Amino acid sequence: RPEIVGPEKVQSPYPIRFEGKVVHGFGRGSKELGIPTANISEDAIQELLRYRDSGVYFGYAMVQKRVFPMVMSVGWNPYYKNKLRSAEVHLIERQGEDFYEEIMRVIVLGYIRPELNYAGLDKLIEDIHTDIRVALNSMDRPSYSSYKKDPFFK
Ligand SMILES: Nc1ncnc2c1ncn2[C@@H]1O[C@H](COP(=O)(O)OP(=O)(O)O)[C@@H](O)[C@H]1O
Repeated sequence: RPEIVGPEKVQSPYPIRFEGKVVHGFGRGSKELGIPTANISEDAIQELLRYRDSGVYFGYAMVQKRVFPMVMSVGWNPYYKNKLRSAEVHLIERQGEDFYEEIMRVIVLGYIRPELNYAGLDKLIEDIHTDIRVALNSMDRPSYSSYKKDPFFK
């Protein structure tokens, strides 16, 4: 796996901008597993991500008026046969209280990788850490970092 992904400059279809409310998941205490992920309300991503690749994306996101680099996993709801998109976001290097029922604004800037067949907790944790390291490296580039001041965040 490379330590950086995507073109030097943001390229279509990015940036993809959207907002959704942070709601609970199913019970996977990610927060305690040291890798807290915020589930986005399903109503906000159904049509928008329906034809986008499942996997891990990166970009910026804002909640409680603060902006953070982030990674986002996009998959399908396993509880229903009717294809239902799901998206969960992890704000990178954030310190603060929880933000359930809060509106998060997201700006997707690039794709990291497709979803891997679940191979256990340890592996999942490793992949997330690598994803974070790659996200930060990828947004170190000017064309990307400038979106941290995008009007959508104003
Ligand atoms: N950096 C962060 N990124 C994403 N969510 C965070 C972050 N820090 C705190 N949280 C909180 O962690 C929650 C998810 O963890 P958790 O409370 O254990 O619920 P779950 O069991 O569904 O994972 C989010 O809904 C959010 O309010």
